[PDB]
Amino acid sequence: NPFQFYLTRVSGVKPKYNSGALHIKDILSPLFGTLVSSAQFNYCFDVDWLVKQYPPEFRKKPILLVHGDKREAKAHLHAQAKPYENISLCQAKLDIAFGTHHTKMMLLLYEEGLRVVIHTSNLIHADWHQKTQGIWLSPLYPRIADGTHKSGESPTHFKADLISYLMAYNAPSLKEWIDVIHKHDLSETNVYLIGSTPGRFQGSQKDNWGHFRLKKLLKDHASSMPNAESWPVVGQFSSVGSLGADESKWLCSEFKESMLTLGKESSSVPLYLIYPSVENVRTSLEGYPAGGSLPYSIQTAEKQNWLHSYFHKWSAETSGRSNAMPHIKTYMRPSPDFSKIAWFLVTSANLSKAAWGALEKNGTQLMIRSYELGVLFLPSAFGLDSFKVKQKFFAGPMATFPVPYDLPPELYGSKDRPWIWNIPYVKAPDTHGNMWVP
Ligand SMILES: O=C(O)c1cnc2c(S(=O)(=O)O)cccc2c1O
Repeated sequence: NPFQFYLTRVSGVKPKYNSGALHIKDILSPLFGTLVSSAQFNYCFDVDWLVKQYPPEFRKKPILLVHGDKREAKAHLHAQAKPYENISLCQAKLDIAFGTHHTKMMLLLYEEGLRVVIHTSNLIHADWHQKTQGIWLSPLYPRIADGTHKSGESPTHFKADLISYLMAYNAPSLKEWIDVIHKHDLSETNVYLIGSTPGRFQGSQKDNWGHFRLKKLLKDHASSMPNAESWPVVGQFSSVGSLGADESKWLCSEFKESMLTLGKESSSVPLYLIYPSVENVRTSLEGYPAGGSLPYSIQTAEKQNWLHSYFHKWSAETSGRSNAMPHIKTYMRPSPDFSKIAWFLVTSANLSKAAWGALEKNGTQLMIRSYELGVLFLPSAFGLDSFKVKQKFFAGPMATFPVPYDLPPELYGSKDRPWIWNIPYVKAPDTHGNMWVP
């Protein structure tokens, strides 16, 4: 494979379904590089657990934790990290209300070079235990020789785009990492960076972030095909924000319109949304506690029942993960028979205006509340017109993309309901014999 897209290891599936998978100990292993220093961007941290995932010989190397916690949450994180003298913290500024820092990324500085990891898991045991999570592993980026003047840029502009993403924090600890990235050659990168940073973007900055960034990339670097209107859009996520009183308010107006974009020319395109049903959660490896990480509240859900008619069950026979609840988020553009895809995105961004941006000020301003990060796989970046969909995720031309769940997605049945995490489920017990009583 040239794609370097991986799933996390799942405890309890047969070895065939973990052979190509990565645990965090694998990512941090000396086999990937001799660690000098690392930055861990995330949302939730268990610092004691996290340090144990580094190899013992690397556990005292400097670690920067990049988080968005404030007030007592911030105090708790500092208290977690105080026992470890090698850990520094960077509080990402969140100057827009209800914003959060969801970006999940490792910067791994080695003796031998630099690696970037963009993924979907929190740095806590349960996010790596029995969930479906996604990982993109960059190549080993070599250092540019001192005195040599080259860009180290890729055809996808990844180096400049990653620096741009880090510059938005205005953070001194991240300027140090910007200087590290400047000194490395990222030219082999074949993915496009799609980030969200908090702010209100107009004019020349509108296209930098969120769903407008996606739109711009798809306009510039994808081709429209005949009967493009028949190629569905698939969104797959683990949380849902408040999208409005009907589909025209945001989902099908600006969000779907960005995702439909192909090529530079000026809708009945089917939209499949994949989100675990109650039954998916009940019968999962974790049982009802998997719903602890699917934080769709009844208060939000009751305001937008129109949305649930778009919902499809989680199903992942292709990767043996139908019972490993998703915390990965993915978006893609399959062909009408789901045999090909025009692009694939793995990201931290859930289906929310906070994550993707919402137009304001008469359509002239894109307001984003949160930090998010993902990578976009475009066929043009691999010298292809489309990706073939890999039939078995862990099977054996290497130019077929490993989609981690089943296509076509399966609509909710009439008795199915979306997992809603703050109501009780006491009709049927889960795989551990328990009910769900919040
Ligand atoms: O991956 C993330 O960044 C993320 C963020 N938030 C979560 C919440 S909640 O803080 O929104 O209540 C509840 C359960 C899981 C969450 C999660 O996985």
